[PDB]
Amino acid sequence: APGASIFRCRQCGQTISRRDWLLPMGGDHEHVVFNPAGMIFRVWCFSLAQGLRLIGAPSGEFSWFKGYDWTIALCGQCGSHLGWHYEGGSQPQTFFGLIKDRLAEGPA
Ligand SMILES: O=C1CC[C@]2(CC(c3ccccc3[N+](=O)[O-])=NO2)C(=O)N1
Ligand SMILES: [Zn+2]
Repeated sequence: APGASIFRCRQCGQTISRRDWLLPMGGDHEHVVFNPAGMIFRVWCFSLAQGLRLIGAPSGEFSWFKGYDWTIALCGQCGSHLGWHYEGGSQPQTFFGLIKDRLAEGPA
């Protein structure tokens, strides 16, 4: 009866990811970054996610991860901005960077 195994959208409950899918990119699953507007994000990297809607085509502009292009990842249910999908890189080619405090963790 694990209580901390699934991540859901904090706004609506959409199933998004799993603790088992956390990915230590450069040795840590947690990365703290700012966008050009100075907004701080505490980002968890996941090998896999579901329930998102990836918006538009990838961009390398101001990418926080060397060699990856990003696409905005909304909650596919409620449209909450949950993070980014990264692609175009190497080992791995793709991953998800999700904003920790926009998810809720709970039982399967
Ligand atoms: O890895 C990333 C993804 C999020 C982003 C990219 C970004 C941005 C940069 C240029 C144009 C538009 C956007 N946007 O997210 O809408 N703002 O924050 C950033 O700085 N780095
Ligand atoms: Zn949602």
